[PDB]
Amino acid sequence: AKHLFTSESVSEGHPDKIADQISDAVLDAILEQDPKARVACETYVKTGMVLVGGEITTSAWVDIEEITRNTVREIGYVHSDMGFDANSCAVLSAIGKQSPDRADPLEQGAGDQGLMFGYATNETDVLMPAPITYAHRLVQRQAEVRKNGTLPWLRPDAKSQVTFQYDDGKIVGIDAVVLSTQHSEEIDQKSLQEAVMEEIIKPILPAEWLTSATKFFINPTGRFVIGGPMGDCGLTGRKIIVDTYGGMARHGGGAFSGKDPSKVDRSAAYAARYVAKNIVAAGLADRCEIQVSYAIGVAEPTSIMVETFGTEKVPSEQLTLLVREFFDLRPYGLIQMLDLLHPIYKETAAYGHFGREHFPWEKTDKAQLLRDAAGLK
Amino acid sequence: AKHLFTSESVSEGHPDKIADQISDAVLDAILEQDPKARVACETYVKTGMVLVGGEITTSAWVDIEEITRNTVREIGYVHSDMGFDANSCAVLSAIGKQSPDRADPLEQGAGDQGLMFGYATNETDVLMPAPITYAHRLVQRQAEVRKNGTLPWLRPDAKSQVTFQYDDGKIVGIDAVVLSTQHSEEIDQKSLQEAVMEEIIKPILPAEWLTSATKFFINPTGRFVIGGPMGDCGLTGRKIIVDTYGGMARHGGGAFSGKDPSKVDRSAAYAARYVAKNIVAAGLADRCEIQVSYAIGVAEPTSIMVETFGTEKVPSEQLTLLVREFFDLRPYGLIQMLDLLHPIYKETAAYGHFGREHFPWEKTDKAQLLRDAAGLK
Ligand SMILES: Nc1ncnc2c1ncn2[C@@H]1O[C@H](COP(=O)(O)OP(=O)(O)O)[C@@H](O)[C@H]1O
Ligand SMILES: Nc1ncnc2c1ncn2[C@@H]1O[C@H](COP(=O)(O)OP(=O)(O)O)[C@@H](O)[C@H]1O
Ligand SMILES: [K+]
Ligand SMILES: [K+]
Ligand SMILES: [K+]
Ligand SMILES: [Mg+2]
Ligand SMILES: [Mg+2]
Ligand SMILES: [Mg+2]
Ligand SMILES: [Mg+2]
Repeated sequence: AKHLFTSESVSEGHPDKIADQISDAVLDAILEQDPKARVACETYVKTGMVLVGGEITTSAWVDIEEITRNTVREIGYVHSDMGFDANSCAVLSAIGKQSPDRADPLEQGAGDQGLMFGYATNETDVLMPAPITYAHRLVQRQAEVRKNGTLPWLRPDAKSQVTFQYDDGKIVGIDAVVLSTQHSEEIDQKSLQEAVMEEIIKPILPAEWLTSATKFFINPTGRFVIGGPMGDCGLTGRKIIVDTYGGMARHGGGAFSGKDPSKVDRSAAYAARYVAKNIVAAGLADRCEIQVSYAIGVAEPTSIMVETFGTEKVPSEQLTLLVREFFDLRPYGLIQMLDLLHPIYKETAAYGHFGREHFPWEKTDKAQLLRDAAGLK
Repeated sequence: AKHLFTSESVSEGHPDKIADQISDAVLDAILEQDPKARVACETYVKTGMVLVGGEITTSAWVDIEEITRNTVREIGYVHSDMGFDANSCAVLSAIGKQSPDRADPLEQGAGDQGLMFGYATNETDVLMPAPITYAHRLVQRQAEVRKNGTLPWLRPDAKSQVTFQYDDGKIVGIDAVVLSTQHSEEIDQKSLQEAVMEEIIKPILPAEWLTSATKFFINPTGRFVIGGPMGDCGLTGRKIIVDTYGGMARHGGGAFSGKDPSKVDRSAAYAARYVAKNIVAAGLADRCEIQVSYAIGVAEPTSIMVETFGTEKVPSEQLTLLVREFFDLRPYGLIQMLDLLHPIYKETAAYGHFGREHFPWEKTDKAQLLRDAAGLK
């Protein structure tokens, strides 16, 4: 049935994502010195200031003010005219530090309750949904041409959104595409939209998908000149959907950034992506969404649910059998299954946690073994 | 097919929700003096402090420090031993104020891009999903018996989670229920769990749903004595799922609290709940989820999608016909359709935005007219 679906993405330097990137940059910094560190680092940004606020239990010593300024500088906010300068903004920390003091470590219970969901679909190369994939790819391309000299009047803040017409389950094409970019006072609006259309949109959206009818809204109100934290406000854990799957699949509440791996909110979600992506790569289903939940102090998950939406190649009884076998979903088990105690997290914080094959949760190593046990074919 | 699903909720006084309630309390206060005010008030709480941070364009004058302290006092954090005192904590504001300066007001375009989803299901009295409904009802009952003298050793912070076994689409019963409550040093753990079980859980969970097998985890690690902001950290827009539908249905990124009605993130989502709830009350479907999206500076929605999951009583072509007719979904139209410019928002910020019939988006006034035009029956 023809039906349209939308997903947005934002760039590095959109204020919410700045806050994510700072949080995960502090996480990485601590993890580099102490991979067993427990962190929950929440960050807030507003026109003058970055507040980095936290509970951290670690041996490590790390410089919050330095880490912050460097993250704001790579994003590019380095002069008042943009909205925000990494070298003169205020950095404020309010992190509580604690230093450290079951027979099988794997049987350690979950710290905090909750629900996590994970998804895969055979509709892109990366086994991710088409909308959120291209949506991210628009903003990423913007950052690229910004940062490579090509289109250097572009400034950091940018939002993208793409709407896709599907008829059933086939992506038929792109109905509308919207893109808004901060830019210097230097460039005119009409020349801006020539360049966005040539350099950003045309190299990313598949041409077969683009029609005579495709409604493109480039800088629709726009003269987007100041942006980033200037006059807006970013907090970690607000681009929760963008981070995930653009609203194709579901979500339990939870944020990833600034949480070390002991946090099921993060690591359970990462593991869920991995179990689903492996299922689809083995051809056990076309589209798979999984809910796993935990209760505080219990180590086995309180629930698993697989929704293969009528797209199975083996009945869900057998499917849920293999899920709960090939994958250790005890909190410390999934930390092991995916080898998470490593500074790999700042890269996660812009452009989507999933869909980028070089992440431990994006590997399809278990594809065949799943294929086998699920009645080989 | 038997399959389990989970949803969590938290109380007023869980730190994220404190921050929500403060944001919406400032919204209400401004709206009482100036209903056309534009606000985006983001709040952060950590052990000593509340940072209320914002952009506000209004004539009104309102006292942030007073509003804050009063909200923290009704929640109950009024002494250091709890974790946090409303009368001695630090309140810090960083709100930018601006005072004010198409032929049809209704045709005014959307301010910001985005996607919103809304849901209804005939599975509860309130046309909301069973899990998130009971989950909320657990925490609400906790707050009630806390606040009515009955169980007065209870302190503010509490989390609940209920997992439901469904066989297909029938809620069969409650597999597990978990509940964790802050409490005074005064009460013992075992007597605590007698009382939680008698007074909170037993009057809320339907007994027919409770089995010999129902795994109840009351205070599982627990001696939860300090809580609220003490040693944790709350930010508005983190209980995004709880707010909604406990992960039964989808979400675009977006937070509600501290956003005045011009924000589609909020009002479009509210309107979507209303269009779906009306569809289901008219018996046009059993379960209905709707995605509506907007692009900045356009007034008609860029997409509408209805997923009636094989539960229609009329084909989705006709359904999407009636949706886009009976409901004005232009930003100013939905503000009108639901009469939103009123201080009604602090009540929204704990216990769920939906499912509570006395909200303008919970009315089923359009039920019959939808029934009619969708081929009367
Ligand atoms: N001292 C600490 N060190 C590291 N992480 C912590 C510490 N205190 C809090 N956290 C954890 O980090 C997580 C981030 O908070 P959050 O997910 O917001 O809780 P909730 O999901 O209930 O809102 C918490 O679940 C909490 O267990
Ligand atoms: N001065 C202002 N007055 C009121 N609301 C504002 C003002 N500045 C920002 N806001 C609005 O409040 C909304 C809340 O921010 P947010 O939803 O986080 O943007 P995004 O969805 O891109 O993250 C913004 O979409 C923005 O349009
Ligand atoms: K969020
Ligand atoms: K965090
Ligand atoms: K807000
Ligand atoms: Mg935001
Ligand atoms: Mg969480
Ligand atoms: Mg939180
Ligand atoms: Mg938004």
